[PDB]
Amino acid sequence: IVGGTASVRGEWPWQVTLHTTSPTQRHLCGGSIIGNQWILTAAHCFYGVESPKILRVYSGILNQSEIKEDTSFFGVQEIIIHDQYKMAESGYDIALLKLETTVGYGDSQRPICLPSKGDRNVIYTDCWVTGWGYRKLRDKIQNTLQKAKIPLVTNEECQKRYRGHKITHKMICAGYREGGKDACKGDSGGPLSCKHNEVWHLVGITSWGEGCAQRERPGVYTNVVEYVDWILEKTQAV
Ligand SMILES: NC[C@H]1CC[C@H](C(=O)N[C@@H](Cc2ccccc2)c2cc(-c3ccc4c(N)[nH]nc4c3)ccn2)CC1
Repeated sequence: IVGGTASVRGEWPWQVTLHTTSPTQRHLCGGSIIGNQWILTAAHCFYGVESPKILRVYSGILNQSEIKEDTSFFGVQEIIIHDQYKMAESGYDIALLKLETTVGYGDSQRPICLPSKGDRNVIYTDCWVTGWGYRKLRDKIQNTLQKAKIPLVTNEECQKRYRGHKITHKMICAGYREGGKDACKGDSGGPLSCKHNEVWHLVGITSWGEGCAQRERPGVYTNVVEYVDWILEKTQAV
């Protein structure tokens, strides 16, 4: 996160750190708990990934330093990538991780609500992008979970900022015209959370952008509302 502040423990209980084991253990991506055996993340996160055996999901973490060899985690049973996915810039940048065990809900880990069909028309005024990603173009993964309040941008406005790209209604953008506050390297897969009528909704998944926090280059996110049916198709299969 560029231009953010340390989060308080338990502020974003849906937020997870998705670690890889190959070649060495390190944070790979963010993700959001959406069900007791489900993590919603970005599909691009799995570019390297040949098997889910190398993944580890950590829930209820504020600081990366809390993760050691004895720290409990959730294994990944299955990686479900949207079948129309080619690349982050083209869309369909959505993936589900089916966990090997059930997440026990508590004050340190619980699910975030998906947006509603009727809520495609609602105006979100209180949106936050969270993660352990970089604070500048070239740094390292942060220890403490960072947060930043970002305004949502229209598709027409986002499309003007991304000449040569096609910004679909399946993407949502967030950013300040002047920049200064944005998601950065290591924040992808994580949530774009918006509070509406005292309840938090998963509005977007951190996907791509031209650099970090640059003037007139908003962060591009998977528009979760456009994928509710696909999430239910995958999570509610008979
Ligand atoms: N302003 C908009 C914003 C949107 C989000 C975007 C983003 O986060 N993209 C991801 C895409 C990706 C590529 C490969 C695997 C997963 C995700 C990314 C992550 C990292 C990365 C990850 C872990 C690291 C580690 N452990 N040390 N260094 C690490 C660096 C480097 C480069 N790109 C940046 C721009």
